[PDB]
Amino acid sequence: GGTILVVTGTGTGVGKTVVCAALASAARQAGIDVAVCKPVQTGTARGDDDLAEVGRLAGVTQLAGLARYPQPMAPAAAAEHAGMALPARDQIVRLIADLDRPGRLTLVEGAGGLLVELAEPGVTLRDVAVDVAAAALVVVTADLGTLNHTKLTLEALAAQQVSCAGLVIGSWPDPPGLVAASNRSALARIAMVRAALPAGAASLDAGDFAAMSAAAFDRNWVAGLV
Amino acid sequence: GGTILVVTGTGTGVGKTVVCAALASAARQAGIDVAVCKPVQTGTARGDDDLAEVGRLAGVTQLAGLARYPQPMAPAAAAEHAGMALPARDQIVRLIADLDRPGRLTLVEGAGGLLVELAEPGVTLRDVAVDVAAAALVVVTADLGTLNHTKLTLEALAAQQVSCAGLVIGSWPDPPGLVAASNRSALARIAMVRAALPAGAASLDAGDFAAMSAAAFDRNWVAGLVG
Ligand SMILES: Nc1ccn([C@@H]2O[C@H](COP(=O)(O)OP(=O)(O)OP(=O)(O)O)[C@@H](O)[C@H]2O)c(=O)n1
Ligand SMILES: Nc1ccn([C@@H]2O[C@H](COP(=O)(O)OP(=O)(O)OP(=O)(O)O)[C@@H](O)[C@H]2O)c(=O)n1
Ligand SMILES: [Mg+2]
Ligand SMILES: [Mg+2]
Repeated sequence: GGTILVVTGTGTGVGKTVVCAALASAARQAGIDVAVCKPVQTGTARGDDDLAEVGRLAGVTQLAGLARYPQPMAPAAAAEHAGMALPARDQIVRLIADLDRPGRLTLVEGAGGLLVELAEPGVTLRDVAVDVAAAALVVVTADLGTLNHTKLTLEALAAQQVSCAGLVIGSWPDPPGLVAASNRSALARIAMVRAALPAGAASLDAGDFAAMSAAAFDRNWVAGLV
Repeated sequence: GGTILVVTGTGTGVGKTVVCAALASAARQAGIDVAVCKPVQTGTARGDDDLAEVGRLAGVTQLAGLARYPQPMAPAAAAEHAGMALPARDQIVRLIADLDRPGRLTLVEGAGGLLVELAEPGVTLRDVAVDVAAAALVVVTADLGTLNHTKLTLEALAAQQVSCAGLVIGSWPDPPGLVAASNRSALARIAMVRAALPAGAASLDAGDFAAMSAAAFDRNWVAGLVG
C-alpha cells in the first residue's frame, strides 16, 4: 500500500475541495502520484462536481466516484429525494483501497463534515477512514466558531483512533481581520497548521494555482507524506 | 438543589439566548421559578448583553453574570485583548450553585459552542456541566451542516456522561424549505426535539413572545423539568 489521506472539514463550504486540489498539486510537484476519490457527489443538477474542480486546478486524472445526486442536499437527503439508496460501505472502502498503491497519495473527499452519512447503513467518512487505516486532514475556517468546531472534529477523530494529519485553513481572507488572525494562532495551539489557502484561489488558472499550492504547504511535509 | 440546564449550541449565533428566554417564559407560565445565568459574556463594547435580552423578552428578573469582555471574540481572545484573564472553573461553578434551589429551573448559557474555553486551562461548558451535574439542552440550526454539528456535539456530551435533555431548533423558517424540513426529521431521529422557535421571534413583544413560548414546548416536558 501507499498513503491514503481522508480530507474532512468542520462543515460544508470550508474549501475541502480546493484543499484536496492544492495538496494534490503540491504532491504532484513533488513528483508524487495523486489520486482523488469523491465517492458521493450531490448538487449535480446545478453542476456541482468536486472531482472536476480537482482535475482543472491540479491536473489529477485519477478521479474516482460512485454516485451523483442532482439535489444540492446532504447525501442521504439527496438519496431520499431521488428515490435511490446510497452506495454500500464496501463499494467505498474497496474503491479506495483499489486506488491506493505504493508511491501514490490518495485523497478522499467526503461531503460536508465528518459525521455526515456517506453510505448504507448510516456509515460516515470517519468509519471509512478507519476501514482503510487513513489519517484525517481537517479543513477549517478562520471565522468565529472555528475553534469549537475544530475541537469537536478532532475529538471525534480521536474517539475512533483516526489520526489527525493536521489542519488547513481552507480560505484565508484578505485582509485577515482581528478574529481570523487570532484564530490562526489558537488553531496552531491544537494541531499543526499545514497551510492557509488564500481566499479566492478556486479562481486561479492551473499555472497560478500550482504556484499557490507550491508555496502553501511545507515541501518536506508534502514529500514526507508517501 | 433544583434543576440546572446548560443551554448550549452547535455553534455561535444559533439562538441560545432566545431559547433561554423562551423556555424561561414557558416555565414561568407553568408557575416554575427560573434563574438565567451567563458566566462568560463577550462583545459588551457592542452592547451584547444576553442576560438583559432574556430579561427583555421573558421578564426574567433573576439574571446572573460574572465575566464581561468588550470585544466580540472567543472569550480567550476577548480576555487577551482587554488585558484581562478568564475566570477560574470554580468561580463559574460557584456562580451557578448559588442560584440552584429546589423548585427552580436554572438555565446556564455558554459562550458560543460546547467546547469554547471558558476558564483556564481549556475548561469548557462541558466540564462545568459535569461539575454542577446539569443536563445539556443543545440548540441547533435547520441549515445545511447542522446534522454533522449536532452529532459531533452529542458525541462530545456523551464522552463525559453529560446527559442530553434534548435539542431545540433555534430558528425555524416559515415556510421551511426542502433542506429545513429534511433536517428537522433527521434531527428528530437523533435526539428529542423539544421545540422549534419561529424565526424572528426576538421581534415579538411580551404577550406574543409568551404565547409563542408556551406553544413552543410540550407542557408536560416543561412541568417535568422541576418537581
Ligand atoms: N482558498 C479557497 C477556498 C474555497 N473557495 C471557494 O469557496 C467555496 C467553498 O470551497 P469548496 O472546496 O467548494 O467547499 P467544500 O469544503 O469542499 O464543501 P462541500 O464539498 O461540502 O461543498 C468554493 O465555491 C470554492 O470555489 C476559494 O475560492 N478559495
Ligand atoms: N427564534 C429566534 C432565534 C434568534 N433570533 C435572533 O437571531 C440572532 C441570534 O439569536 P441568539 O439567541 O442571540 O444566538 P446566540 O446563540 O445566543 O449567539 P451567542 O450566544 O454566541 O451570542 C439574534 O439576533 C436574535 O435576535 C430571532 O429573532 N428568533
Ligand atoms: Mg467539496
Ligand atoms: Mg447568546
